[PDB]
Amino acid sequence: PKLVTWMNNQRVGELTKLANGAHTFKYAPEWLASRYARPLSLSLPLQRGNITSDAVFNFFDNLLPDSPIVRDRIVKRYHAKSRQPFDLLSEIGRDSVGAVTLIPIMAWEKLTEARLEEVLTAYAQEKTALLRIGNDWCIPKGITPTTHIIKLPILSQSVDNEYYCLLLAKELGLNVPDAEIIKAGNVRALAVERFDRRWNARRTVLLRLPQEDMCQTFGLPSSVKYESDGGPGIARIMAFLMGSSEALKDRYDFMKFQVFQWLIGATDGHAKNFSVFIQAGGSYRLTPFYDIISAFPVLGGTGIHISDLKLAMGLNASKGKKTAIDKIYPRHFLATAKVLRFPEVQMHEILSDFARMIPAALDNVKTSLPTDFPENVVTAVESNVLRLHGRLSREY
Ligand SMILES: [Cl-]
Repeated sequence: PKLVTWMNNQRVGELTKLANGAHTFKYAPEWLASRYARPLSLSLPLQRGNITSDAVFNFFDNLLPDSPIVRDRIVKRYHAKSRQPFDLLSEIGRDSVGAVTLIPIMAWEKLTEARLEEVLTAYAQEKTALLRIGNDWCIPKGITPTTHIIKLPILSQSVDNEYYCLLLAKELGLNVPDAEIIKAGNVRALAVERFDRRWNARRTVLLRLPQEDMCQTFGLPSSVKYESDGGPGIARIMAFLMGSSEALKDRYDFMKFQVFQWLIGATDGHAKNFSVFIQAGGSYRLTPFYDIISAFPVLGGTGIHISDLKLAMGLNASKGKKTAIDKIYPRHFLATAKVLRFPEVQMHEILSDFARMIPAALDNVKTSLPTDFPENVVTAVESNVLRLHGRLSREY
C-alpha cells in the first residue's frame, strides 16, 4: 500500500497506507541528501524517520476536492477501489496541484472541438485540467503535465464572473493568473493558466512547481478552512508571511487582496484560496491569488441582500470583528494593519491606489470582454464596486 512521490523527475519519498488505515510518509535518502532539498509541505518537515502525524493524511486529503459528491464521481470515473483518499490519489495522482506526482516523454493528444466538448461535459463544482499547445487544447500523455485548470459554470454565470474578476484584479495590479473563456460546442468554460507549471526556455519540457495551500501549510484538514470553524484568518496568515522569502511584498499583496475582495464582494476567500510556493531549501513565498468570484451577481437572484454579504476572513472592529461588506469602511483596514504591524503608510497607499485607479480599471476591463459576455454580470459588479469605491474616494 505505497504511492511513490515524485517532484518532476526526482523521487521525493513514499506515502504508505497501513492496514489499520493510518497514513505515513517517509522521505527518500537521495532526496534528503540534496543541498537543495525541500519538504513536500511545511507541515511535513525534512526528516529521516517515518512521519505518522495527522499532518500526513491531511496534506494528501487536501490535494483532492472537498465535496463528497465530487469524490463519488471520481470513484465512478476510474472505478476507484473505494472513496478513500489514498485510493483516489492512486487513480488521479499523476497530475495534481503543485508538483506532487503519485505513482503506484513530453507528448500529448490534440482534441478537436467536438472532442473537447465531450471531455468537458464529463465534469459539487469539480474542476479538471488540460494541456494547451499553441491554440489547441490537449490531453497530456504519461506524466506530461497540464497547463490550465478548467472550470465549468457552478451561479450559472460563474465562468464569466471569475473571468471578469481576474481581469479586474490584473488591471489593479494584483498577482493573478491569466484566464480565457473557452467555447466548445455548447460548453462555455473558464481556462485558468496554472502558476504551478513552467515551460523551460526551449519549450521542450514542462515543469511542475511545488506549492501548498494554507490548510496544508498549517497541517489542517480542509474541514477547518473557514475562520468560523477554527481556520486561519488574516492574523495567522500575516504572521506566517513574516517567514516568507518575500515578506514585505507578500504581506502588502495579501493586505491589498483583502481590500480587493471587499470591493468586489468576494465572500469565499477561505484559507484554501491562498497558497505558497515551496522553494529549494524549504523557503516559501505567496503564489498568485486565485478562485476569485464576486457575490454581487447573485444579489436579488432570490432574496440575497447586499447586507447579507460577509468576508470569509474578518477585519478588526472596535468591538470585535468586522465582516459585512456593506459596513466596512477604510478605518477597518487601517485598524487591522495596526494590530498586525503592517505599516500604515502602506495601507494608505493601498487604499489611495484603489481610490484613483478603480474607475479607469473598470472601463479598461470591458475591452477584454467577449461580445457575448453577459451584461448583467458587468452591471452587478461594476455598480457595486463603484458604490464601495466611493468610501475610498471620500477619504483618499
Ligand atoms: Cl460587520
